[PDB]
Amino acid sequence: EMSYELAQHGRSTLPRELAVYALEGPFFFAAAETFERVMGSIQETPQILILRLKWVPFMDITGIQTLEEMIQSFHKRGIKVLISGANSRVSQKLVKAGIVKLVGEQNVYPVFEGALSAALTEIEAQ
Amino acid sequence: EMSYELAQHGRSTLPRELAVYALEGPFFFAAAETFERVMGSIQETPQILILRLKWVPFMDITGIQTLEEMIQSFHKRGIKVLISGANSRVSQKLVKAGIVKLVGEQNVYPVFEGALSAALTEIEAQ
Amino acid sequence: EMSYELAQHGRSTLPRELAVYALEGPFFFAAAETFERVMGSIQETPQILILRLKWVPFMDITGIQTLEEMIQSFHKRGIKVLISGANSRVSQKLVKAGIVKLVGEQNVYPVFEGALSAALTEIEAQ
Amino acid sequence: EMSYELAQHGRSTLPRELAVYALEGPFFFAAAETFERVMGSIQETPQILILRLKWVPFMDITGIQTLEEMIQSFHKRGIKVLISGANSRVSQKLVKAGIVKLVGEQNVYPVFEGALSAALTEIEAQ
Amino acid sequence: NAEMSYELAQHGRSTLPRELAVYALEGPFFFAAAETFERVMGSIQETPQILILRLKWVPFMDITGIQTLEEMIQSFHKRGIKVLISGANSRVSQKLVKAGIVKLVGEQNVYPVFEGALSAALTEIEAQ
Amino acid sequence: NAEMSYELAQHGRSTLPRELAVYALEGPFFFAAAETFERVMGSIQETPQILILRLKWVPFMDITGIQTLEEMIQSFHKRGIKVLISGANSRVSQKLVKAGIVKLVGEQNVYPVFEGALSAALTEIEAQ
Amino acid sequence: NAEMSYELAQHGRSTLPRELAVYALEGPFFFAAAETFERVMGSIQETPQILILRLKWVPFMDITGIQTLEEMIQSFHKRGIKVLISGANSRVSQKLVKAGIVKLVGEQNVYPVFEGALSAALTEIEAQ
Amino acid sequence: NAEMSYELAQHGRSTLPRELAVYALEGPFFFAAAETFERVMGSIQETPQILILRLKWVPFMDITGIQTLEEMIQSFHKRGIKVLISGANSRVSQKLVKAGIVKLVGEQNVYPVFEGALSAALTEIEAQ
Repeated sequence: EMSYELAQHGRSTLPRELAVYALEGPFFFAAAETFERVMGSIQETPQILILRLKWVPFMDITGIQTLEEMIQSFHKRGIKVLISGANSRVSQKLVKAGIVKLVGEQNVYPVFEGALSAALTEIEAQ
Repeated sequence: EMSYELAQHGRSTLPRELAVYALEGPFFFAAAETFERVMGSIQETPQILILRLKWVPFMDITGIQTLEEMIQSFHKRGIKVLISGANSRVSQKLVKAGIVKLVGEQNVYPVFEGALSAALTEIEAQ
Repeated sequence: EMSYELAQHGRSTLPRELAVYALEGPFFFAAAETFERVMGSIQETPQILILRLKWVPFMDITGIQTLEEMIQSFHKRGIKVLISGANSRVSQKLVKAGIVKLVGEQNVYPVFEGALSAALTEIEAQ
Repeated sequence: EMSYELAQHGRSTLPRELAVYALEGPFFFAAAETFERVMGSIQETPQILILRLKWVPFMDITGIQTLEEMIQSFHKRGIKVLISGANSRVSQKLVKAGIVKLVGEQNVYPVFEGALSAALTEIEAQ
Repeated sequence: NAEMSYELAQHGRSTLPRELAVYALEGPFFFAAAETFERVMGSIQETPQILILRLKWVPFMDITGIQTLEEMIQSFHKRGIKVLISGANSRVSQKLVKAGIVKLVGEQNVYPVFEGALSAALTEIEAQ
Repeated sequence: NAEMSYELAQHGRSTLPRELAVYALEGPFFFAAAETFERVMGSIQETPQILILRLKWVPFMDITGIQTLEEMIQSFHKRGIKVLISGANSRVSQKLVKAGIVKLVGEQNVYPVFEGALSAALTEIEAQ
Repeated sequence: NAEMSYELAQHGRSTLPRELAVYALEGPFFFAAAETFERVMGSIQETPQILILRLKWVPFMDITGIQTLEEMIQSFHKRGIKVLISGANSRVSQKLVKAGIVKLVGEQNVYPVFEGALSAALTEIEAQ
Repeated sequence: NAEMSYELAQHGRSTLPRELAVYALEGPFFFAAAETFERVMGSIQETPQILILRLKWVPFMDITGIQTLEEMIQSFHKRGIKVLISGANSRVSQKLVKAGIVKLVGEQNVYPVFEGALSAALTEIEAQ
């Protein structure tokens, strides 16, 4: 939960440097497309984006290439991307596809709370 | 509830001058984009729009800049915008981001019924 | 139910001449926009379209002008449009807005089954 | 279930050659449009796509022509398309519309598990 | 229920008549619900002439659900309640036949669709 | 419940006062829920002065639900609890009148909308 | 349940055979449901040869759920019912082992996935 | 529950330890659920050392829910179970104080958020 981790860091709201986005379900294409557009369209971008993968039951090559394109459009704007919540099958697929390599193994988290904690800590050390 | 407040004002339907829109969830981007397009596209615009924020659990800088852009496109068409239902965290974020300043502190309401009552009253005083 | 009325007419499937579309919820804008595009884009169009309004809790001037535009794009392709399921408040708004006049009072039905029955009968008398 | 069939084939994840897409509900137009765009936009395409029709209660001529266009855009990229889960009414409509002819009668499956099994087997025989 | 709304209007009504009751089994594990409704039907002073049992939300039935349903219908029959069944899916439809449920209520009282059952019930009540 | 939130604030409160309780019948087969709440109301040491029964989620009522509701309200009245009804749809509203439920609670205690009932309850409690 | 549909067809059936029953624990607080099903199984005249307990919707288990589940399975075993378990998540799977539930039903009767359990049950019933 | 997953891992566990149980009141009309869980807790041979009652899904409480909750906690205390409360919303939080529930469980045992309660419970169990 966002509430608990924010409070452990003396916060009530998400800091400006941090954004969170959840992949809709297995067919996150429409929603991913729009968010990519928003990210490329807004004046100011966050330092860190957490992509929540909890609601993704599986991924085929269409999801993989979509997510790959999505992360690259974030990186090119200086956004560090963290991944959280992939089930055990999607976790395997992300390694297999080179997505873990793409974000960095140290940026993939089994659970959202781990990613949020690490994001808040990185932001504070600054 | 819309029914109760309409009836307190001797009404069964929303008056032509009043529109209501609810932000989808935390990722209201797609839906906000379409409504912005509709608002800019229709011949006649309402005098007052109430944006319901009840279903928004948090907002990052991407939501903030989206909502900011959205409200500005409404203002430029002469639409007065009211905000309702922000939870206690989103309420803080809206102040922090300058969105409360943008709509006017007197146009932000803890609960939908307060905003609807005040909208119906403003419309009637005319 | 579609099953019961189809069977009363000796049918198992919707006849080619008949289409059915349901307005998403109060903010049917995105979905209405896409269906308008589909209707204008496909080679063959149905003779009769039933628009189901059951899931529409209220309508403001933005919904009204959207729905108005939508119905006009259908009429210009020779599509007869029926409306069904409007609650008692939306029913009033549709009269008020001139939408009942636009489709014809005889084409508005309190309940989906009435509209479907009348559509199947009109199609058969041919 | 995907888990059981994958395991019967000695697998934990969907093979790269196989994609799965589910038609949203009766008004799958928006989502079908986006996926068509994705399929035509990505560098690498799967060998086999399974379209799940379980959540489609009925289809009119608008859905039919949409789905027809969708499948043709897949075929032109060398994608073999399987259909699964059509209820007994939609099953009839698909024959009636020439969609079963279009994908091949041997590529239509009453239930998702049948389609997935047959897809995994075809992929392995290679 | 708009299906109910339409059939009522066809028969000149806006409300369910006193003689008719409608009950839905929800999900395959309707046991707790069946039990309470059986209790109410035995407990209330005034019983309906016809009960419609909607089975649309029952995806399968094993022997436990079958005996539960049998017992439930038996309780209604002993109070003089005529029971109609509607909306069994294709496989539950076959189970109902094989297990003697259709026999118990009568072939003429089993309806593929709720609206057929409600239409037939409203017609029977008017003729009485 | 933001409807509750707004009415409480109008009356200077943030919480429901001790004298007021709210209960919702959920779905047309509220029997099991009715039964347990009847039990609690008989079992607890301290009863509220006013109970609001929200009927918004009740799409129709047959004779079984009516007698269930009658019995439930009778149990509350014998403990001195004043019962308000709110949110009956258009057809349930007519049933309530025809079956003697409105008679049982009083015409002045039936409210088309929850917020009217809650407003009236908060006002009555303040005057006491 | 299409998973059920597919396995039935593989075995030449369209309906669940009389010898097989399926029950799902829904959510971590399955106690009230467990209780009623235990009651039905003790109450019905004819019991199935095999029961599958689906645990897919059970996200965690504490000692209260464990003893509830133990007791439930014990009631089924005394009526001669062979119990299969399917779909425990990764952590509930470890709990089941640690608490003696797997011991109670047998290792060979615990299935990662419902379809494996149903396949195995249909095969065992055919061999009998 | 990923919140549970994360806290367990922080403490080196994958499963809830035997000493800890978690129960959630779902919706404002938790009476039937409260009743059954009270029954189970009295019925099982082995009780947990700590129970967390999650109140996140409870939007308001009237006097009936309060006395129901009081009674429930009293039953747990007499079996030696330490009770923690978590997730009361802002108004339920004030009700709990005003009605003597916080007094009943102890101020130090009431947690704004489930994760704080679970962290504190896992720490207390380790120290024992």
